[PDB]
Amino acid sequence: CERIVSKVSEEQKRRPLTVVVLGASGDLAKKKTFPALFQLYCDGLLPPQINIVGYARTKQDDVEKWKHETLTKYFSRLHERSCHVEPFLKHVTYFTGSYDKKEDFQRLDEHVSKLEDAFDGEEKAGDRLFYLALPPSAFAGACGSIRAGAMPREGGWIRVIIEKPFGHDTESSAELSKAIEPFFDESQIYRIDHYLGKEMVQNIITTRFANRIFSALWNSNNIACVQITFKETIGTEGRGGYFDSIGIIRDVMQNHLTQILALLAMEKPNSLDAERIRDEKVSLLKCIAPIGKDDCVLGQYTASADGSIPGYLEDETVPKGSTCPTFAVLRLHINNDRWAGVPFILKAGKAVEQKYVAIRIQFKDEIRPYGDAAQRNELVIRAQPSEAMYMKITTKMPGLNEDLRETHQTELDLTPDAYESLISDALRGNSTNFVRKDELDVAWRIFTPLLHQIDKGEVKPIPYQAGTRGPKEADDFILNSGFKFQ
Amino acid sequence: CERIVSKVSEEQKRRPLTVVVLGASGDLAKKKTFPALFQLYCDGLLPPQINIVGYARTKQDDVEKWKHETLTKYFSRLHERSCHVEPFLKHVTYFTGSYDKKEDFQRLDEHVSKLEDAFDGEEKAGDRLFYLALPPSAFAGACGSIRAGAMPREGGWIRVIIEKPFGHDTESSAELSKAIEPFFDESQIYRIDHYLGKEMVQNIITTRFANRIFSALWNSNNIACVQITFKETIGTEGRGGYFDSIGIIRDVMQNHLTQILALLAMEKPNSLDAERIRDEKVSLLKCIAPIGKDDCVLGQYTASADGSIPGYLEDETVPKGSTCPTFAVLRLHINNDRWAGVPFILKAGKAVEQKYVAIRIQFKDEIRPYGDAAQRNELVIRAQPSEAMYMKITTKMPGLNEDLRETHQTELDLTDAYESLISDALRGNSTNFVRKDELDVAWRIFTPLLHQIDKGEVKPIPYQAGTRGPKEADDFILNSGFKFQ
Ligand SMILES: [Cl-]
Ligand SMILES: [Cl-]
Repeated sequence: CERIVSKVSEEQKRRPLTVVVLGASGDLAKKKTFPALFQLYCDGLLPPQINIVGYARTKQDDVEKWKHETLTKYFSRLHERSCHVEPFLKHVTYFTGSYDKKEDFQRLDEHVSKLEDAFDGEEKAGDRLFYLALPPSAFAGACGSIRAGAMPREGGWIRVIIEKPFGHDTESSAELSKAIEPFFDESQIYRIDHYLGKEMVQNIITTRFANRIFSALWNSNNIACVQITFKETIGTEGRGGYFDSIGIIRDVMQNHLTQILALLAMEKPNSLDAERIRDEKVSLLKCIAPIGKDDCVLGQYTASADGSIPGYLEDETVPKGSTCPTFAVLRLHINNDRWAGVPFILKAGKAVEQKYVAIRIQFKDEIRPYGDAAQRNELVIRAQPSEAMYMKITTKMPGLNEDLRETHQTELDLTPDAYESLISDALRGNSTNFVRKDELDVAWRIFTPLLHQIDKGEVKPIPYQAGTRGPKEADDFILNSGFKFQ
Repeated sequence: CERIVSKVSEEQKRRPLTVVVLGASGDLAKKKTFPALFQLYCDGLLPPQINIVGYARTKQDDVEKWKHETLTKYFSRLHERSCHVEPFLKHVTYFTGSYDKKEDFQRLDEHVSKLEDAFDGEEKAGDRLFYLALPPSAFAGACGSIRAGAMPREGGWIRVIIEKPFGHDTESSAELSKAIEPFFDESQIYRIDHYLGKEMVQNIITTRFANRIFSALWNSNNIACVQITFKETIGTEGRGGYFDSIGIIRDVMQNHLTQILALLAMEKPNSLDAERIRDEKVSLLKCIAPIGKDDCVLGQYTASADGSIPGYLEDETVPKGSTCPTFAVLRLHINNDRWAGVPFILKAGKAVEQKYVAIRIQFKDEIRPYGDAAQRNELVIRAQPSEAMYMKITTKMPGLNEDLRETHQTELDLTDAYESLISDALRGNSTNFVRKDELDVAWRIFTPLLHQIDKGEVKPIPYQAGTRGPKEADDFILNSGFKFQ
């Protein structure tokens, strides 16, 4: 088994802690939220007497059976952590109610207050964290109800975790933020982009700013172009109607890839304080002009030739004549002194040749003295499927060589669920890996004018068979932007 | 068992080629030269009808026995390339004579002319390569005789390969070059520093100048200090009398490490032409002031106490009261815009804790925002025992951390010399050979200190065999600007 070596600091063990997972009956709560909380318990990252309340509309008389038949169904690491399932379920309580009625949360307040009073310690106020595993339409309703009937006692803080999507353009995203402003401020709101919980994404800051080697190289004097890529082999898999209202740009590019870009391209914060980091992300995103339709190439997958994967338009739930892109390559211009003139390419596509998420930074040629005998250096950071970071460089050919122009390309290779990382950050009050309100609005303004043009029909996707790389025009667009594919 | 594909060009197949190894009875000829020639034969880098003449004073009536007990003894890869040992020895001829008598070389010319006339081809003017595997006292005598009695016909080149040592200070080295100037010029002289034949040493130029990543970083704005290290576990091994007149500085630092230093620190050549590269080596070395006695720490190894490796002075061939250093750490100042203020440390030592040749480049701290949570990056290029190149960097601690300040140090790892040098000499490529001015500038860096050591103005510090060396050496390194990792 494993003895739980509590890694929680002593300051976090003094007051009651309550985690209320609204929508505990939902898919996300039981597939991602509770498994992350269970993993946090095993890692010793939960205070000794935390309270976890599962809030839901559906009532279950199986108070102790629902905890043991639906919750652990989607658990993991059961060949090494089975010893602690029951002690973790000891902390889990169930509470039924609506997500938008004020009195339902006054009942929760007294129910949680019952749990807060049972804590071992003088302080009974308790910290309260709300995880809104709810549809976006319920966010405003839940936030108002929590503020009106479930605020913590005098003392302990309150934090609300909300997840994507935050609207589908600038206006819709701003209206959701407008509705939440009366109830909580930015210091209490924790917006989740789960890519910010990934190990490789979090390592961008340390790679760039803890090392002189990367610090001195990370500008337009040495970098020729930057590409950030999201690739999936699967298609819509029958849920094309759900995807058709989103598209590949909203799904992964406006949020996931843009978050990576901000960490890749931002200036150095003076300290590692959370808000200094987020200031630099916002400051970077403000240097980016809105993407025009001349900086984009869209695609829509057809059949997989081998029939294995059907066409996107061959799905009945997809309205016919749909202009929804399943593929997109976008060119961004970062107007500041570090990145002026450097092409940034965001590439995302479903039903392509491989499953792949990576960053590719191309450095400029060292023109002399090697010329054609050298190639551009590259820094590659891969997140999926297997984490990796390596440098591609030019080295002398091993063995007896007749002249120094005999070279070859070589590599210098480097030798936890996102929600676990994000939830622990929220518990400790670290907002570094959460989307601030102004960051959200600036990010939306970059992509929204293009998204409106796509919906109006001003851009038509290019058909490509599932399993190929995508439209040929996409690769020609990348080469014409300044990339040298090798 | 394998066959032989001749990678030799058609241009190298037009004329006879003869390689005359003077001192074929010497240690170097049979331990390094002839094994390298055999490897060149197996790799197909020798022309089909080459002639190899073993010149020596010792007479051997059984020429075919000399080939099989003293020549092939130090051959290698004999479990897979033995298929061609006998066919290779067919190309080998033996010739006895002195190294300094003119008529002894007129006989060689007619003997070699006999081999040139037996060539398959209209052209009988042969190219001739002379390898002077001889003591330094014979260099001037041999070179004069070769010019006077063994020049090629007027259709084929001549090249002379000379070995270490080239003098023992600035004055002596310049007279040796002065004595050889009448007989041959620089395009015909190939001075061997065998470290220039190593793959990692040859890769320095390509690493630095083919890659934007290293090109943009390789200056004083980003580099805090540079160290070049030579370490050996063994001592003099009974041959201390021969070493006592050399010292560790003359043995490996003045030549091997300084060659590494020149390639590490030189400016970018305009082209990859041999002489442009050598121009930059000379141009760099002229920026280095002579090492003062304040920039050095010397050592002399004592008994290991481990029941082996006896002390240096416990050797009968070593004169008593010897001040000869078996250990040295030197600090060099490179006065130019790329390296001003950057400490360069040359470290060499016999009978130390490990066998090791490497380059360590320490970059400056990235002070903010990580501060103490980050360490200075390092670029390491290792030649011995195992070739390696890796970058030491600071990365976030894997797994759920409390803050970004939870970091750890990780690495980005990259995934015979006489053979290379002889092949270069055969093709006329002087890139990896020491030019005349390069030799003199290098001596001027070390000579004032060497005289002070010989005069007794510097005394080595005893250290146990198997340890790291004198403690003052490591404190000298810390005071120079190095942060131990
Ligand atoms: Cl690659
Ligand atoms: Cl190391």
